[PDB]
Amino acid sequence: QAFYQVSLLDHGRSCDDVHRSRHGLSLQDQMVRKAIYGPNVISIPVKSYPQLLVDEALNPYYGFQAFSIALWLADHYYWYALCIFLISSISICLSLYKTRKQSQTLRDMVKLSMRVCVCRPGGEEEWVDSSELVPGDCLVLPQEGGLMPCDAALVAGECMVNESSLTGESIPVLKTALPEGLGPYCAETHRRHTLFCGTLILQARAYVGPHVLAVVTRTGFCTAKGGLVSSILHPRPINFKFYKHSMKFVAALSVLALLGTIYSIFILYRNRVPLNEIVIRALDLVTVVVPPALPAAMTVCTLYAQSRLRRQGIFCIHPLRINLGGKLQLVCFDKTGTLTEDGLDVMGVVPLKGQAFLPLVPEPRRLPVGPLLRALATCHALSRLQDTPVGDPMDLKMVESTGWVLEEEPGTQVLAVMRPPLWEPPPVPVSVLHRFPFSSALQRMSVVVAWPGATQPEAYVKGSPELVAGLCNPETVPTDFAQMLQSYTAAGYRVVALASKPLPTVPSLEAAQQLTRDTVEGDLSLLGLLVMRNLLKPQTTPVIQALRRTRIRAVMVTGDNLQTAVTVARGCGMVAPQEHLIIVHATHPERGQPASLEFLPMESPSRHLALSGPTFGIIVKHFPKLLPKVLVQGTVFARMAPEQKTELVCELQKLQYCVGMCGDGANDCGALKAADVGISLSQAEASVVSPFTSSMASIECVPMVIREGRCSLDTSFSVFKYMALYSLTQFISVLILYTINTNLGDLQFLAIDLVITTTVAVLMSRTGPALVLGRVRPPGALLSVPVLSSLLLQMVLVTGVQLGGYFLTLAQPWFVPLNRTVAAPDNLPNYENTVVFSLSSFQYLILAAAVSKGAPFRRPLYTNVPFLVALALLSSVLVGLVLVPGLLQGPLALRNITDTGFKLLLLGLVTLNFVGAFMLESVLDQCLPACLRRLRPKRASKKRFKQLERELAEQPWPP
Ligand SMILES: Nc1ncnc2c1ncn2[C@@H]1O[C@H](COP(=O)(O)OP(=O)(O)O)[C@@H](O)[C@H]1O
Ligand SMILES: *[C@@H]1O[C@H](CO)[C@@H](O)[C@H](O)[C@H]1NC(C)=O
Ligand code: ALF
Ligand SMILES: [Mg+2]
Repeated sequence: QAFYQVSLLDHGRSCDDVHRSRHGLSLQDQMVRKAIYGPNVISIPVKSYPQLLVDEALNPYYGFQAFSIALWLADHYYWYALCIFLISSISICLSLYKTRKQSQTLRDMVKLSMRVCVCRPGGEEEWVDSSELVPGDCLVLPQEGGLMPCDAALVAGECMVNESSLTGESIPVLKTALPEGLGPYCAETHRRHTLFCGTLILQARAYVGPHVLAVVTRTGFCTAKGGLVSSILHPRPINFKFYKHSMKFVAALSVLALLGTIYSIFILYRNRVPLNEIVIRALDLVTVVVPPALPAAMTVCTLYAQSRLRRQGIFCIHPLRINLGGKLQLVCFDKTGTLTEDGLDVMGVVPLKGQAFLPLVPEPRRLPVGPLLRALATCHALSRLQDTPVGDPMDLKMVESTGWVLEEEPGTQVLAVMRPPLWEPPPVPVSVLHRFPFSSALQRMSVVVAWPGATQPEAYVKGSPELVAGLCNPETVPTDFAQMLQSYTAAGYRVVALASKPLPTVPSLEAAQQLTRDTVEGDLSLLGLLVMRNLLKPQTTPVIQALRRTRIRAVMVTGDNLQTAVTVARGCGMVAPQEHLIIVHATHPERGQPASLEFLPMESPSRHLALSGPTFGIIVKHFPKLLPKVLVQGTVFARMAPEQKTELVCELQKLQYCVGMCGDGANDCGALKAADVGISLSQAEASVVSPFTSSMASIECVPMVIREGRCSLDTSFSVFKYMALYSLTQFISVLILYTINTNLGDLQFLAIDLVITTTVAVLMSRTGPALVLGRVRPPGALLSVPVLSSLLLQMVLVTGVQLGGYFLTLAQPWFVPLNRTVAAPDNLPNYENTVVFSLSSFQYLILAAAVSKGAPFRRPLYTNVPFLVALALLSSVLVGLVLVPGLLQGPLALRNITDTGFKLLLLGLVTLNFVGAFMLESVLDQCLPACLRRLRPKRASKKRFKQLERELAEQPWPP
């Protein structure tokens, strides 16, 4: 009767229900469920070519150009129509290629199919089906190096999986068996028992089970790998798109087009040409005003920039966003693997005798056998790859520091057995009973471990110092724990605290392993603090100094302790030594206490604010009026959960800041997607994780993403402004002829539009970006006073030389007057056509050189090379033709002029116009300040960030 969403069908499923779904029906249920859900295939439509063309041809311009071709054919200027078709043909081919390439990349990612082993309710079938996989299907996963087709909760056993594409996470991720329960929660809601579509399985092992077996949850390409590709198809728009502002500027040109048309009507009525004939002249005037090569030129800008970035390594999707790059005002960054260096030496461990802390051991090897050694060795979730161990750089560096070595493949629920170094001045090899994974939000990991001693099993928890110390029973927790940790965090050593609890369970029993994560991480005794050292990436310190110099503010958003983040921030130059940092702190509103905000300064040898994640939580919920003041003044947001990073992005965006994100981790995945320009620095090739994936592991990417964006925005504005200048230059030329004896050209028009303008337009879009990122932001409105001024003033100079030419031509003593008695197509030679075309031809080229204006955002024009050769070549051909048309006289329909003097006068006028155009654009750059000061002495931006800044300047936060 009424359709129900697949999510709505399977939203309330119990923990038990996922186990109920396991060993699902072989065929009848499969078929009906598969029919209801639909086939498990990516929904990218496949088009041979002509299938695309019909859809592609529906664009409104294409209709107008088709009408124009017919109109020009009716006028019998076949040649101009021959060009007008050909330029549209180039436009459609390039648009087709652009569209085809954009789909092809996405389609190539999702073009994967492989034979799958599927479990029957009383069966275990092998390689039976893949694309037809049942929505609730249970399958046995491959042993090693196996891509997972569907998002499936793991019912039994443990899996090691590479999720690099899905989460931006290169490091191997542990997967564990789901626990059946009366409560219903989704596998995604667990966010760990689920195995995600399109993720490689490094290894798969069942300690107790015969093999690893998983039950499919959300599937059919509409979730995970496809859910994100599906996002890339029909993508989210950008608000207040600059094309609207250009469309307003087109209306200013529309007034000129109407004014021209009425001028023509009066001239034609005065001329007394047939009314039927005058309509064709009016129609030609309107069609000429439309530029044929603009629609192609807009595509070629983007395609060249994608080309420029692909070579730099910054692999891009949604190429429209490259311009958005140009406008970004703040760039958010992450601490570890981006601002700092991935991989960290263990700078020893600190042990505690009783309540008191003992002095730090430089090398973890030289320590007594007991809890801390075992915890340091066993806490990690490292697995053994072919002749090697694979894990998180921190956990890997820790175990190598201990000197204990992981045992290989060769009880029941016993895994990752840890072999001792077997050097003595007890070896007691130790085996893990239960593994708990590490979640960024959760901020800790835990293990249950047993030994041949066969005592009560001991649970070891390695986590963030504050949370672990808080979780520990306050018996062992030292009085000065905070102050002692403050030494290590202030130094800039990433610190993880280890806590041990003796657990009263039966050792080496599978059943005994089953336990509540909270119950294992409940009552705890603080054991020691690890002192990991992460060092700043060499290039980070430079890029941040440039981004601060441009006045694009850099905010730091991190899950690590506030003092370490402050040390990294003070190091990079987020906060310079001259600048002052305030630590906003908040007390929770609860019992008899209301919410309290306390601001305490920090002093080290622009009023920068550093806020812990929890303080920001209280500020957003219980101080909404203050949030604008802190988010426009906050530089080092720290101890932030993955969800909190998205909130900073969203609140900074609602304040009208254009955000950017350059994180390299699973924690940032949310923030990267939400942010305007999102960059994932550790990924290889194109990925769905971020809009602007990089393959360089540095912040050196971020300047390049801005620098190219500003170039693309200036190229878009230059190509638009040159296309307007050409059309008005054509309008003036065709009109000067329309008044004067009702004449035009055919082969001449093909030559100008097809060779002079289309070649220059495509070739002017490959100049490339400026060397250094600049203070001045690229101009963002096409309908601006400088742009409008520049175009209008230049067209006056175009007309001046053009009219001057005609006056000089008529004034020439040898000059023979025209006919003004026969139709424009019939009068194949006209003495005026020769002069007007010959003067105008060169000026069409000159406009591009003046328009280029390559300095703040783009490199000098000469550096282009293919443009510069074409400009010179076409100029040389035109110089050659104007001096001696020879053979080309006949095709050009040129009236041969023997006199050298008038040709030199004509060359002089073009040179004068050229000098004029260059002088006018240089004058325009110099004149802007005087104009701006007089037009507006002072102004206030509607955007909230610029006002809140100005308010804070007038009255600061309480000092
Ligand atoms: N493998 C781990 N097991 C337990 N705790 C960890 C582990 N790695 C990091 N931590 C701690 O938990 C915090 C949360 O990490 P995360 O949010 O991913 O940020 P980051 O890794 O940048 O510090 C870390 O800052 C650190 O204190
Ligand atoms: C110009 O063209 C006309 C055709 O109308 C023809 O008589 C002769 O070639 C020239 N003379 C005049 C009448 O303008
Ligand atoms: F490594 Al982070 F936020 F600093 F993920
Ligand atoms: Mg990270």
